[PDB]
Amino acid sequence: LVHVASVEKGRSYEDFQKVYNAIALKLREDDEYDNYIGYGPVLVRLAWHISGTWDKHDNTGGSYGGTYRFKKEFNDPSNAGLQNGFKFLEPIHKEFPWISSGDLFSLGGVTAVQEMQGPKIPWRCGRVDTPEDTTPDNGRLPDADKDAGYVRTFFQRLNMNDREVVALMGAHALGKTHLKNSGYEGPQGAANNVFTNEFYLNLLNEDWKLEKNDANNEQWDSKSGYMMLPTDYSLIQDPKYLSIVKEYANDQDKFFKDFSKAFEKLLEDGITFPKDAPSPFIFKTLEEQGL
Ligand code: HEM
Repeated sequence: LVHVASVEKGRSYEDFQKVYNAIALKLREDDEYDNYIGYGPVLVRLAWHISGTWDKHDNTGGSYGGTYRFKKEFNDPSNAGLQNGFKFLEPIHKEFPWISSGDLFSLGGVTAVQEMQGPKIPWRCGRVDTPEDTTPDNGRLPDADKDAGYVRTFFQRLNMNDREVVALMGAHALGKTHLKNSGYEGPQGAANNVFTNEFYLNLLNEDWKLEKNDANNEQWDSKSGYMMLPTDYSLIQDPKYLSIVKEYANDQDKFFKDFSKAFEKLLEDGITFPKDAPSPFIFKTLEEQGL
């Protein structure tokens, strides 16, 4: 399988910046969502879920085809709750119907991060919508009641090493779990929607307690009212993971750089970029545009 990146016919940077601006502006305006968390987190999660279905073995899945748009994918239990981000993007797509889905879902995650004050993530256009049959089967996304071994092994399928895994996980500082979606609940609330290295600090700083929740699942709850998934917690049980966690807890800049690189990578997995392809774009935030 070869997925070659094909620039939307006749569009340039400026055309892309506009879609970005539209998402951003809508993010600003719809701030009531999930009790004032906003849609940032869910968009980030959505961009990670359309991309984490990738299989470096056979090159199937990944962000390329925008297959989330189909029933199979769309109704994937691990995707429970992502429909809200989809609905959020829907009108934007309507406004800019020439953008591919894969491009849209992915751009939302980028805009979200940048608008939530995270680092700039270079982004590449060119994803192409594939047919319904290219939709990966369910079961490709990671479970949360596991440990480091599982995690390590899991991410390998996506070509991510240890530093990449830890950098990517710091996105867990955003939003929250919802009992109805995944069977986990918390923070005890409420929540975060600024991008920072907070995830690491919490993990190292709190006094976590293992407890079962209303869905009959275990989770690590802290006195401060926070929570961590077992898989989250696992980054401190593993010696290799732990030193990286510590590193990020100490240097937000380090964390931002690595996150940036890993995120782009995650979103570009499985795609082939012709030589003639335009470089990746770095979009300006609203604020940088004075909007
Ligand atoms: C071991 C790997 C992972 C597991 C098992 C995990 C699983 C989870 C779970 C169970 C949810 C909460 C869903 C809900 O109830 O709405 C969550 C939330 C979230 N995921 Fe992850 N995830 C992992 C990795 C990722 C990564 C790498 C990213 C992106 C960089 C990420 C981004 C987020 C965001 C931002 C939220 C909060 C969403 C919201 O507030 O609705 N997660 N993840």
